[PDB]
Amino acid sequence: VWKDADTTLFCASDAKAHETEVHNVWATHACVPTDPNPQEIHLENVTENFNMWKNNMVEQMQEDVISLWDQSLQPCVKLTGGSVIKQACPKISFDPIPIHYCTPAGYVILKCNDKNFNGTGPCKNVSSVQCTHGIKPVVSTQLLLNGSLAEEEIIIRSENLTNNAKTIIVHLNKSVEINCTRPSNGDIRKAYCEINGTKWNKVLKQVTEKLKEHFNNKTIIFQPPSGGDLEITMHSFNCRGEFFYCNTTQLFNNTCINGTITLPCKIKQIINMWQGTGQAMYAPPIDGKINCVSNITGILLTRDGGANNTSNETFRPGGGNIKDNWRSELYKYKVVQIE
Ligand SMILES: Cc1nc([C@@H](NC(=O)C(=O)Nc2ccc(Cl)cc2)[C@@H]2CCCCN2)sc1CO
Ligand SMILES: *[C@@H]1O[C@H](CO)[C@@H](O)[C@H](O)[C@H]1NC(C)=O
Ligand SMILES: *[C@@H]1O[C@H](CO)[C@@H](O)[C@H](O)[C@H]1NC(C)=O
Ligand SMILES: *[C@@H]1O[C@H](CO)[C@@H](O)[C@H](O)[C@H]1NC(C)=O
Ligand SMILES: *[C@@H]1O[C@H](CO)[C@@H](O)[C@H](O)[C@H]1NC(C)=O
Ligand SMILES: *[C@@H]1O[C@H](CO)[C@@H](O)[C@H](O)[C@H]1NC(C)=O
Ligand SMILES: *[C@@H]1O[C@H](CO)[C@@H](O)[C@H](O)[C@H]1NC(C)=O
Ligand SMILES: *[C@@H]1O[C@H](CO)[C@@H](O)[C@H](O)[C@H]1NC(C)=O
Ligand SMILES: *[C@@H]1O[C@H](CO)[C@@H](O)[C@H](O)[C@H]1NC(C)=O
Ligand SMILES: *[C@@H]1O[C@H](CO)[C@@H](O)[C@H](O)[C@H]1NC(C)=O
Ligand SMILES: *[C@@H]1O[C@H](CO)[C@@H](O)[C@H](O)[C@H]1NC(C)=O
Repeated sequence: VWKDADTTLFCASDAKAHETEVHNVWATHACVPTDPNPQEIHLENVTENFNMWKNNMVEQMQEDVISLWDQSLQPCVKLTGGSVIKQACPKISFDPIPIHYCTPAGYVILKCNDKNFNGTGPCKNVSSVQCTHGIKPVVSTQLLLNGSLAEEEIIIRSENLTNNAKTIIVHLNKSVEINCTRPSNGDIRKAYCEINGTKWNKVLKQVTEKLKEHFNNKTIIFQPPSGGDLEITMHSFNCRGEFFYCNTTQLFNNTCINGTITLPCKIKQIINMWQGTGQAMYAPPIDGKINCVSNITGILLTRDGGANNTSNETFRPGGGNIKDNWRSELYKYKVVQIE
């Protein structure tokens, strides 16, 4: 017999003790080795209610990635709350590794295995595990990168779709590669992302069809963000330690619903921190071909309000709350206490 509970979790990873890469270093000192033969009990005839939007596992992972970044990614200048902090800002090795989240004795993680589970409500196919699947702490906006893919069909997630101030998490069932490079050899910050056109448009079209199911068959319209900070208006992400801000106008513009889509990007040194502290300045880009190929496995959308009297619903790429990134991977899990 069990009950929903919150407890302090621990982590497991396959980090290398000899890696200088910051994720390996953190996990080496903060996590344990993974279980090579994980046990999983499938619970017959059990219905459990889940709520991805109010899950303490999310808060706890956020606390980790903040801790990791504080120890690993110190900027030259911190601009937090009036005070200014000047530190050394050496170039580090950066590549996220899978992190597992686990329950101590007396507790178990319940895992929803329903095919098209949207993250909230009753789950019919529930199993018990000690650890989650390995989750990379990939920080980004607009597009979710290198995440897990939806099993059956594309899934739309929201705490309350009727509320437009609530972020929408689109979960893809097929990866679309995004090829981002800062070439080696006029502008050392100029960079670009390359996406297969037909692949992306086909997927976006599938996303639109899925959105119609949730919005009474109204016509779905994509638009670029209207305002806000660059971290929101642009697909921001970190590649090899470098902060990339990419223009995604070509992605979200219902013209093609063929060829390679080349998004203009720039590596920024001065960043509004996702931690919510303030602003931070980092060192200029390293030399050489800075390249990161990632799977787009999800989209963060924000819906335009004031459309109730029209047939259109307008969706713009969003983000900013990195907890949403962890929700997209932690939705099928909740912690219960065993009695
Ligand atoms: C204080 C605070 N500010 C936050 C802001 N979010 C960010 O600054 C942010 O994500 N920055 C960011 C920085 C680097 C990368 Cl690679 C990706 C994102 C929000 C986003 C949404 C609208 C307003 N700006 S998140 C947050 C947490 O409390
Ligand atoms: C998910 O399914 C639940 C019922 O299981 C339903 O109440 C809720 O509206 C759905 N959420 C979304 C975003 O489709
Ligand atoms: C639970 O998932 C299994 C495997 O996909 C499926 O066979 C079964 O029908 C699901 N249970 C129900 C009744 O939704
Ligand atoms: C990228 O996507 C492909 C195709 O789905 C997948 O096989 C591969 O594991 C993904 N790589 C990741 C998750 O980094
Ligand atoms: C992805 O999901 C969509 C519906 O959202 C479905 O039509 C399509 O078959 C899925 N793609 C694959 C290849 O599973
Ligand atoms: C969803 O949001 C709408 C619009 O803000 C609101 O009227 C409604 O109460 C919300 N639903 C729930 C379950 O709170
Ligand atoms: C990424 O794009 C560059 C050209 O801009 C190319 O040299 C490289 O091969 C690409 N990577 C892949 C795997 O397509
Ligand atoms: C349009 O969407 C509704 C649900 O909103 C669906 O029931 C209906 O079948 C769709 N229109 C078609 C395919 O005739
Ligand atoms: C993105 O590029 C387009 C031109 O392709 C430009 O009109 C738009 O202002 C850019 N967006 C941002 C946020 O700079
Ligand atoms: C994208 O992938 C398709 C196959 O799905 C291929 O035919 C096409 O050449 C690719 N397009 C680009 C931009 O390379
Ligand atoms: C996504 O996964 C690939 C494959 O490991 C990796 O090379 C790349 O750095 C990842 N992208 C991001 C944003 O970290």
